Amino acid sequence: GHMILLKELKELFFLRTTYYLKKYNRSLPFGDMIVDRWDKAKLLGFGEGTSIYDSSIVLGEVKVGKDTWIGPNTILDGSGGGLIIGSNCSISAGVQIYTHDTVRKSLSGGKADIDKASTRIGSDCYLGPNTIIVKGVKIGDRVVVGANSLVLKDIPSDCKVFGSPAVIITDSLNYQR
Amino acid sequence: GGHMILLKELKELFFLRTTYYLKKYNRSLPFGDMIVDRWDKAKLLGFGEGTSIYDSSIVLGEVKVGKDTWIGPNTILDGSGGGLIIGSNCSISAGVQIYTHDTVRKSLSGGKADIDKASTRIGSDCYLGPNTIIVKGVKIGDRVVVGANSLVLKDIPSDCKVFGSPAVIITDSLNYQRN
Amino acid sequence: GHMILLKELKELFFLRTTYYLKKYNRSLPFGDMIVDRWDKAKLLGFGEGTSIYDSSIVLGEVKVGKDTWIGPNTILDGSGGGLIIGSNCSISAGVQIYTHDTVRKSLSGGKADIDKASTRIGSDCYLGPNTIIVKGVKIGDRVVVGANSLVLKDIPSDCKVFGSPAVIITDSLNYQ
Ligand SMILES: CC(=O)SCCNC(=O)CCNC(=O)[C@H](O)C(C)(C)COP(=O)(O)OP(=O)(O)OC[C@H]1O[C@@H](n2cnc3c(N)ncnc32)[C@H](O)[C@@H]1OP(=O)(O)O
Ligand SMILES: CC(=O)SCCNC(=O)CCNC(=O)[C@H](O)C(C)(C)COP(=O)(O)OP(=O)(O)OC[C@H]1O[C@@H](n2cnc3c(N)ncnc32)[C@H](O)[C@@H]1OP(=O)(O)O
Ligand SMILES: CC(C)(COP(=O)(O)OP(=O)(O)OC[C@H]1O[C@@H](n2cnc3c(N)ncnc32)[C@H](O)[C@@H]1OP(=O)(O)O)[C@@H](O)C(=O)NCCC(=O)NCCS
Ligand SMILES: O=S(=O)(O)CCCN1CCN(CCO)CC1
Repeated sequence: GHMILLKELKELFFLRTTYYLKKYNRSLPFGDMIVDRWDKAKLLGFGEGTSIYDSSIVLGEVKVGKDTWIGPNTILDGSGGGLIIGSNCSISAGVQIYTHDTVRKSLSGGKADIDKASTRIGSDCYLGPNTIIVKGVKIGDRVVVGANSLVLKDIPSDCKVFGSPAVIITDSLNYQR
Repeated sequence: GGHMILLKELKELFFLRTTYYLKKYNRSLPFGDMIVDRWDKAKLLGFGEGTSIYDSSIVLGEVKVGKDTWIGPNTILDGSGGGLIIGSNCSISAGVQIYTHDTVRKSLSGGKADIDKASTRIGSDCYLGPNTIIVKGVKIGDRVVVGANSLVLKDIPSDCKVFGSPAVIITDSLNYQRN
Repeated sequence: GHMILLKELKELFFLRTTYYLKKYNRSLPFGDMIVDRWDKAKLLGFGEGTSIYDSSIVLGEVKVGKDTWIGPNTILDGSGGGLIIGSNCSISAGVQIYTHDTVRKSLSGGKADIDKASTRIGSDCYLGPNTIIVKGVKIGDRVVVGANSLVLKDIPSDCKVFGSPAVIITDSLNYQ
C-alpha cells in the first residue's frame, strides 16, 4: 500500500538517475528530477531562458529578467518590498537574497516587528557561491560578488566586491573582455 | 509503464501545488516543502508551539526546540553527539548548521579514529544569521546575535553580539532588544 | 487523482519519519527518506562504503574513492574536465567543489565561454561546512580545510588551511 508507493518512488529514482546520467551527465536530487528548471521559471513569471532549481525558495514579489541562472539551495526573498533581478545573471548555489530581517523580533522576545526593505540587482551580474545579500541593497549592472560575501550596502555598476562585509576591491572591466 | 505514469502524476501534483501556493501564500517552494508542512513537521518532532521547520532541514539525534522558533531551509540540527537544545523565539536562518559531533580525526587518520562528540545548546531570543556554523560543545546564552557567515567555536554569554570566522564578541546586544 | 496522491505522499512521509526516528534517531527531508545514501553512491560509480545524500548535485565526471561521506546540500562539479576525490574523505554539508565558472559569461552579457579546469582532492581529507573549492585546485592527502573556507589555490599534503580566502595555518599531523 504505502510500501508499494515507496517501492515505486524508489524505482522512479533509480530510473530518473539513469536518465539524467545518460542524457545530461548529472545526478540530481529527487525533487530536481521531477520538476523542470525552465518550466518552474516560466510558471513564476521570470524572463525566457531563466532557469531555477527545485531546491530554490522564492517568496513574495520577485522579478527576474531573461537568461538568468538561479542555482540550487538559493533564497530569493521579495517578501519585504519586492526583489528585482536583471538579465544574464549567475545566481550561484547557496546564494541568499533578502528583503526582510527578524533580528529585533527575536532579540525582543517576539515583540518588535519584522524589518523590511526592497532589494534590486542589475543585469550581467555574477553572485558567487554562498553570497548573502541583505535587505535594502541596490546592486548595479555588471557587478561581480565573490563567493562567501555578505553584502550590506549598495554596489555601483562595473565593480568587483567580496568579503564579510563585502568591500569594493576594484572594477569588473576585465571580466567583460 | 507505471514508472512514467507516476512521473506524470508527480509533475501534475507539482504544477497544482505550485499554482496553489502562489495564489494563497504568495511563494514557490521545493517539491518536498509542498508535501511536508513546516508546522506539522515541528509538531511531530516534539517542538514548542508556533515553531516551524522546513522539509529541507535535517534533524539528527536528540534535538529539542522551544516555542515560536523559526528553523529555516537547508539547515542542519545535529544532536547526535549528546543532545542539541534551542530555545524560544529564535531565528535559525537558512543554511545554519549546528553540530554536536565531527569527523576530522576519523578522516585524517584514514578511518581509524572515533567520531568526536559534545552536546550543544542555544538559549531563547537568539538570532543566527544565514550560513552560521555552530560546532560541538558550544553553549550560547539568551538574547545573542550571531551575524551571517559566522563560525562559532566557543560559548557565547547572554546579551552579546558576535560575528566573524571565528566569531568574536563585538559588543552587547541590548540595543536590539528594545521596544 | 491529485488530492489522493498528495494524501498518500503525506501518509508515507509520516510513516517514514516515524520509522527513521525509531530506527536511526533522525528526521530527514522527504527526498532523503526515498533515496538510500549508499545505493545512490553505488549507482554513481563511487567506491565501496561511500555515501551521498539526495540533496547533493553531481555534474560531469566525478570519481570518489572508498569510505567517503558526501553530505547534504553539496555540489560536486566535475563538468569542466573532471573532479577526483580520494578515500575516507569528509565532505561536510554545504561544501561546493567546482571545475567551471561563469563570471566572464555573465559579465559579458552571455557572450563569453564558460571557463574550465579540473580539480583534485586526495584521500584522508576533511572539508568543513560550507567550504568552497574552485576550479583548477589540487588538494593533497591528509588535508584539513576548516569551515567557511574558500580554496583558491593548491594545498599540499598534511596541511591545515582555513579562511576566505584559505591560507595555510599549520600541518595536519595532530589529527592523524
Ligand atoms: C530569520 C530570517 O531568515 S531573517 C533574514 C536573513 N537575514 C539577513 O538578511 C540579515 C543578515 N545580516 C546579519 O546577519 C547581520 O550580521 C546582523 C543584522 C545580524 C547584524 O548587523 P548589524 O551589525 O546590525 O548591521 P550594521 O550594518 O549596522 O553593521 C555594523 C558593523 O558590523 C559589521 N557587521 C555586521 N554584521 C557582520 C557580519 N555578519 N560579519 C562581519 N561584519 C559584520 C558591519 O560591516 C559594520 O562594520 P563597521 O562597524 O566597520 O561599520
Ligand atoms: C562528517 C562531517 O561533516 S563533521 C560535522 C561538521 N563539522 C564541524 O562541525 C566542525 C567544524 N570545524 C571546523 O571546520 C574547524 O575549522 C576544524 C575542526 C577543522 C579545525 O579546528 P581546529 O583548528 O582543530 O580548532 P581550534 O579551536 O583548536 O582552532 C585553532 C585556532 O584556529 C582558529 N580556527 C579553527 N578553525 C577555523 C576556521 N574554520 N576558520 C577560522 N579560524 C579557525 C581558531 O579560532 C583558533 O584560533 P586561536 O588560536 O586564535 O584561538
Ligand atoms: C569572483 C571570483 C572569481 C574572484 O576571484 P579572482 O579575483 O578572479 O581570483 P584572484 O585570486 O585573482 O582574486 C584576487 C584577490 O582577491 C582575493 N579573493 C578573490 N575572491 C575572494 C573572495 N570571494 N573572498 C575573499 N577574497 C577573495 C584573492 O585571495 C586575492 O587576494 P590577494 O590580493 O591577497 O592575492 C571569486 O571570488 C569566486 O567567487 N570564485 C568562485 C567561483 C565558482 O566556483 N563559481 C561556481 C560556478 S558558476
Ligand atoms: O545550462 S546548464 O549548464 O544547466 C545545462 C547545459 C546545457 N543545457 C542547455 C539548455 N538546455 C535546455 C534549455 O531550455 C538543456 C541543456
